[PDB]
Amino acid sequence: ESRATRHHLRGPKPHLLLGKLSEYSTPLSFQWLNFVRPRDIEWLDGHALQGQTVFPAAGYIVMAMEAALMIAGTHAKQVKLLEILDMSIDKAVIFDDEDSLVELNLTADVSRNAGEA
Amino acid sequence: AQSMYPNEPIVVVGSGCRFPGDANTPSKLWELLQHPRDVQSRIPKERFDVDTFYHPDGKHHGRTNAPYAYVLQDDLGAFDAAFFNIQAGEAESMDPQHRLLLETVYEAVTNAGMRIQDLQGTSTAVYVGVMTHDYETVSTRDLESIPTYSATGVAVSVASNRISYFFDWHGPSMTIDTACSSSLVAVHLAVQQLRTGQSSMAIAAGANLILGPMTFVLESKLSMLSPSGRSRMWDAGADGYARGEAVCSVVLKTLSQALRDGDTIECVIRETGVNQDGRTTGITMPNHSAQEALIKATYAQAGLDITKAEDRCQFFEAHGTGTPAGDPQEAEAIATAFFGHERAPLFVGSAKTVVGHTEGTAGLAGLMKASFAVRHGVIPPNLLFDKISPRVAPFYKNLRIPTEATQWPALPPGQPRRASVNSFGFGGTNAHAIIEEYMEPLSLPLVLSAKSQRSLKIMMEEMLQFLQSHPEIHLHDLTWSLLRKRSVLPFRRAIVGHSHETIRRALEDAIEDGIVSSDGQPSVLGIFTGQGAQWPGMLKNLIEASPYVRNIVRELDDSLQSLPEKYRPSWTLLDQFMLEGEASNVQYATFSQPLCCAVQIVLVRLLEAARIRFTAVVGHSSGEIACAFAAGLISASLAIRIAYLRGVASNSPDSVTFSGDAYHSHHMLPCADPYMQALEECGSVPWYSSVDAENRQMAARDVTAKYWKDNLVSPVLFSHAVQRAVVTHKALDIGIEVGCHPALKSPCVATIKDVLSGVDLAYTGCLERGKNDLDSFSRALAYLWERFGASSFDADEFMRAVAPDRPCMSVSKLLPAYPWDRSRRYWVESRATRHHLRGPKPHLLLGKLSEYSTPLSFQWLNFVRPRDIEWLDGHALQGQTVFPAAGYIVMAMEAALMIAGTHAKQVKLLEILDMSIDKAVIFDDEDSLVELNLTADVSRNAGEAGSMTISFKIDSCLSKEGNLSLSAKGQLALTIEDVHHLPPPEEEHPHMNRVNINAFYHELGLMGYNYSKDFRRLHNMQRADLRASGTLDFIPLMDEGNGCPLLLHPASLDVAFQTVIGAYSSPGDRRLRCLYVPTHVDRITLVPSLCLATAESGCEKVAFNTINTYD
Amino acid sequence: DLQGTSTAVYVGVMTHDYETVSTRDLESIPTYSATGVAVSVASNRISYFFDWHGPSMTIDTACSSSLVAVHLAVQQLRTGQSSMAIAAGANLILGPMTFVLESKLSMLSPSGRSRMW
Repeated sequence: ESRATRHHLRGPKPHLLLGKLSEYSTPLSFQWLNFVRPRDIEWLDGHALQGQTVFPAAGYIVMAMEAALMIAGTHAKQVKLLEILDMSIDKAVIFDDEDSLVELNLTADVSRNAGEA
Repeated sequence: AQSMYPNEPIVVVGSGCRFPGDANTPSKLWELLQHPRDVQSRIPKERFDVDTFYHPDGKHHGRTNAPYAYVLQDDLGAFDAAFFNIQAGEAESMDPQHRLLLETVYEAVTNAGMRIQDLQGTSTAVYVGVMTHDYETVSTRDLESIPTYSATGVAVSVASNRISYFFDWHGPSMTIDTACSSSLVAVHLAVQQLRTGQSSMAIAAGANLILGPMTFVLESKLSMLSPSGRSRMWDAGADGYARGEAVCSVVLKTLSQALRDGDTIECVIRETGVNQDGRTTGITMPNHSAQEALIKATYAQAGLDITKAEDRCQFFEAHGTGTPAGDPQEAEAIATAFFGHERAPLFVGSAKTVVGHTEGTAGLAGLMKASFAVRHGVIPPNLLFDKISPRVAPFYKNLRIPTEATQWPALPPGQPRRASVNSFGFGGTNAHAIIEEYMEPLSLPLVLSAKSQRSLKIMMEEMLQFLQSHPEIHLHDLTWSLLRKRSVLPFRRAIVGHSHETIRRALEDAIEDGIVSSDGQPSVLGIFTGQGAQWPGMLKNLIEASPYVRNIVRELDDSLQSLPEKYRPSWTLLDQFMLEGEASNVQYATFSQPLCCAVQIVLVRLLEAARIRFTAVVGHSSGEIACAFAAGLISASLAIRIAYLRGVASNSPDSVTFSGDAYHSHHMLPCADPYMQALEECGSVPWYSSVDAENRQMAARDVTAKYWKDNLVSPVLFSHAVQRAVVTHKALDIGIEVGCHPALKSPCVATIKDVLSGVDLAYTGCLERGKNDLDSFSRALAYLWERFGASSFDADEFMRAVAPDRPCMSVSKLLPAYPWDRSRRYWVESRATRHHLRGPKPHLLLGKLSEYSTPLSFQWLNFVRPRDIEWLDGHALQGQTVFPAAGYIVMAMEAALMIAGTHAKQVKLLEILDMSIDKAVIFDDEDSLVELNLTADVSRNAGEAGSMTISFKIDSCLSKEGNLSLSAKGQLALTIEDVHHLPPPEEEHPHMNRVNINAFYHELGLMGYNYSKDFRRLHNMQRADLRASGTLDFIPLMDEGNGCPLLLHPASLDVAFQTVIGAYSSPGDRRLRCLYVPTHVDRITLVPSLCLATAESGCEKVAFNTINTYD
Repeated sequence: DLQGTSTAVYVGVMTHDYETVSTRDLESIPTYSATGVAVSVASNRISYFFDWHGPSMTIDTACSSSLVAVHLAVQQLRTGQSSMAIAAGANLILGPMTFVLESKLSMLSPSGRSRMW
């Protein structure tokens, strides 16, 4: 069992909006891998732009906040507050059809872990 | 005889091959084998970039030392899913092994001369040997993106089952896996399945494909593969086996079963034994004794004495994988089986030298080499054999590896050429097969069919090219093979032509037109043409081109001479008017009536020779007389005789053609009286009269002379007879205007449609107006075939009647293979999987970039062990080998380089800010793997501002038992461009006691810094005033897998760090009372251009200054 | 007694989670992974340990594999070439590969039990 393989067979639940944490993740660096298709996310059909189903920017924000929750849990921390700073939505995810799979990889790297602070 | 062997000799009747070197058919495979070429090539990036996995050391973690393989030159994703009734999603889900197995099995069935309909629903068995199922890993490495039909598409078993699923076979469908022997083992099982009699036919198939690095890495871990990339059988260069992509299918039958079915034979598998290696010196190690016992037992089962040369095999397709440990065992086994029990040698040659070691199908591959050879009497050579291996030399006394296409050794008369095939799978499952040569003790329409009209057009093009290439091939045999020995498919076309030129031009016309027909119906209605429709020179070509028609004409002449002397003979039109070149007009009753009668008699006899089941409706005048014969109650002789004697109508509800000032009128009424008076002394099929409206549609009432008189006297209700025939037999399928088309076409078809409301039953003419007789009849048969497949008529019986001499041969072997659509590439690749198979080189110190990386986020994954990094052994702390902090820094800088390259940026400057080494990577042993994952995320990409900020983290995991931890972290600030940057060094600090480098490193080791080799590269140093300077070797480091230098050899940077300690401590002072390791670097800053320039300059020795700022 | 005899082996294996779990991460793959996880070896190794020389097929006909092996073994026993024949079968749950693949076709029972008929 490569420790990546162990983290693959084992590991956290496939968190919604995030999928499974990458096998090569760390307490300091994480990469949740998912393949979102609208039919697998019942509510995602509601966000349509120009007819096409588009992953909401609020979706990216919720993904980031859930990643923050999972990171804090990894450090056994409870987040009293959760800011998202200088966030930018570069490319809207357009879903061709409700069964189309769009890969979302949320890579979150704790540049500062100052739980002492 | 060859069928008298103890166990019934199975027979290879056909084969389908997808072998490397463009060998997409057995003929091409044989040409390659007897004329080998350097087929092997670098693993195409279309399959997987092996350079992303290549490493000279085979045992290197996650690498393969064999970057070559005998790969197929075809797009394996290009598959005719529509042909096999497989949907796009399922076809993509399918293993390319399964798809190519389907294609090759269909090719083998075609070559054997079998229609899929004939085998459809039979008890045919399938035994597929597959070992290297890269699919079910490539398509499933990322569980996400796995298609719905992945389970069955990639399941190893389905490889066989799906075949039988498509062909509607009910025999056993094993998918065997005995490693390299798998396919051959399958043959054995197939052979057994054929010797039980439960399966009249058995596909023995094999499939090995190169779709992922899994197999390469696994085999190279054991050094099984050949780093040179070629399976040098029994050669001194033996260093493993080169993987090869091959999909083979072989149709096997019992010799008696094949002969009774009239299938052309490729070879005779006399016996196929399977044995296993005992507890050899290792699971992978083959056993010479086991293989010798296998050969001896197989020959004994075949009834062959191994000691006798007559019972011996002159050729031996050896396993011949090029393994230094396995090849000697095989040579010893061969020598001790065929010799060592006491003068041409016993030729030994492995196909894997030419097409590579194709693992699962390897056995079958060898079988093919043994098959074609034994069939062609040529011992194919071995491409890679330059010097006999010293280990194989002792057993090479009685053996000779052919380096040239050698003619078969002389044999005793009556003894078939005999070859042997050996395939040993790692684990030791050895399969041995004994093969032999089979001792072998007017034309039909050229029919083509495909599952798509595009495929049918490509078939027409390929057949035209084949005819141009092979004008020598008999047209009769070609058409008979295309009809009886080739599968019928939804989209159909038929080509009409008497000779090669005619058929080629008709094929050209069909190709230009593009008109084809789409989608047990031999029911035809015989509509018989009458006087007034006869064309000049009818049957002239048929009579002068078909001896069967000539014999029929002789019978007609005999009937003519049987007339009463008053009317004996009505001058023979068969030899006066049915003449080529003359084409004299025939309107005279004395000739026109018997001429049409003979035309229709000959045509109906030909149709019955094709076993066409008839319903009969009479026409007028001759159309009646001939129809009387078609009823199965009146002899043809009587019909033609009555027509000659007579020599001397309501066609449809909308058509009436009563004629006068002539027949059906008083003009011929008087002559009918004496004629009938002569007919009184002169003479099974549903048959309906029309001359007599209703009463004489019965068997017994149609023989009266008054009916033959009414033939010309009474009015003809042809429409009523057609109505009766088509309403009493609503199941009727087609109608044929026997004789002079198109006289009765329009009214007859209109009557059929009217009686059967809206039922536009097919209509066909067989002798057109002024057209070639052979072409006319062949076009009639072509229409019949295009309408009702092979069930329309039987070509075998037709050629049994027509041209009994030279029975048609199943030339399906030489016919072009089916032109698989290949338009759409059905493949599965998660973009992570694509980045895995593909992607950048495995950068040293970094490994492979993570599959889920981005231009903005990257994660290089590696498993560093000191022996795989030769220099890494030099950095030892407290004896343990420890990954240098300089190692982490160089990893970060190389990651910065790769990131800049990803953005097409050249780094003018590369700072590392606030770097921290959190956990030193301790290597327990030089072979211990420590996982290093460098995750670098460009928090700022301001190439517009010329900057790039990248937070980087080298996470480390010492052992797979533990979790992934942080080894180092920091930031990278890259000053970049779309393609003196640092302060000049201080003034070479003036006075510095010359630090004895040997003493310096001795003290460092005393304090736990056991630096060695590359990390003792500090050429000279001198320290004073809390400072040090000197010169350290800027030793270059380059990635052999990439062929380019790195920014820094971590040894040089670690020596630079040691300079800080030197400034802090002199040799022999012991100011370094504890082992300090770099924990937090405030700012490194490297000029990559200058570092690379120094590395490539060759000086590799650079000066340095250093301040021990805090001490 | 069986050591060195012509005993055959016919193993039915369909669900080789190993060769995927142990090879999902090509790094950390052990040296003997090739033969250790190769489907064929499943049979061969048996005969290798017991020093058997009979056929050592590793069959895969999906759920029928092992029974098919029996048939082959039966045939191998009716030829007289093997005084004995192991008919074996092996299905193990070591990775999610098989579960995900089968559930993609809904082959598996969500209730978790094969409710026959």
